[PDB]
Amino acid sequence: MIINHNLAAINSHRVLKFQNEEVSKNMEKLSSGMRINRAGDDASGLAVSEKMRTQVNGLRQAERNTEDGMSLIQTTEGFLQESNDIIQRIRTLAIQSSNGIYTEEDRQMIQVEVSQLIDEVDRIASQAEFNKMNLLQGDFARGSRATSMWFHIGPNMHQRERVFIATMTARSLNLKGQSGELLSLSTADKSNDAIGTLDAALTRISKQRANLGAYFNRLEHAAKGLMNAYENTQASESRIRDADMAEETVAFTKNQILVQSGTAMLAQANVRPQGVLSLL
Repeated sequence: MIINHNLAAINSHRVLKFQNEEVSKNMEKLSSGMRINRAGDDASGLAVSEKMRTQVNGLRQAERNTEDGMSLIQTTEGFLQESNDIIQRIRTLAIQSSNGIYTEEDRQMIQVEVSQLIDEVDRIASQAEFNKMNLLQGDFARGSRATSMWFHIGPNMHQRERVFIATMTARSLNLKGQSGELLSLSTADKSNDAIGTLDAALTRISKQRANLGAYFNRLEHAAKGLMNAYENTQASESRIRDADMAEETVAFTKNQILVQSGTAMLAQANVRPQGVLSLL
């Protein structure tokens, strides 16, 4: 028997060392909870998982963007409500002032209230704000040269939609003249004409409210779609990258038992060449 080199020991040690490496890989997977932990486990799986992680984060942020856009739309519509109420009041005043039982003084007392209400309309237009951005002055109107409003409702580069808000500044509603003169109710003839102007102003306000409602409804549908997409994408990504802990435990137990058996065999092989010493 050759005692200068123990070949059974060499074989047992090689097998044991590579079994220990398999044990280490299993432990890494079980500790992290992820099937792919270093480059080499699954290269394309890792690439697709990182792309899906990008998509998941983007979908979540885009849903948050959609909610913020809905908040802006709701604020704008709420501000338009007061203008509508004021214009309805002014129309009732115009109906009343057209009657012939009033004198010029009574019509001027009506014009006092009309002037105050027109001023309040203008104040709403110049002061309505969302995150320090003016809304009703025409900054985001269709032909506006000032700025544009876009809501980025997707997780990718060009997935955005434009929102238009028209001018509601008591000049677009024809309640103020070119030179700044107010709509007047001081005569019965002028009160009669003011009824049609107020009707037109109400029509414009209603159209603006309809546009903002359409935007809000679209944004609601988009938010639901984004939530569903995020759930499905996360399911796909986890199906790719997450470790099944039960299967991993099965593998880990098998490899540990193999390690123990190999250690016992290496211990047995180390003591084997001692039997030659009986011949000496």
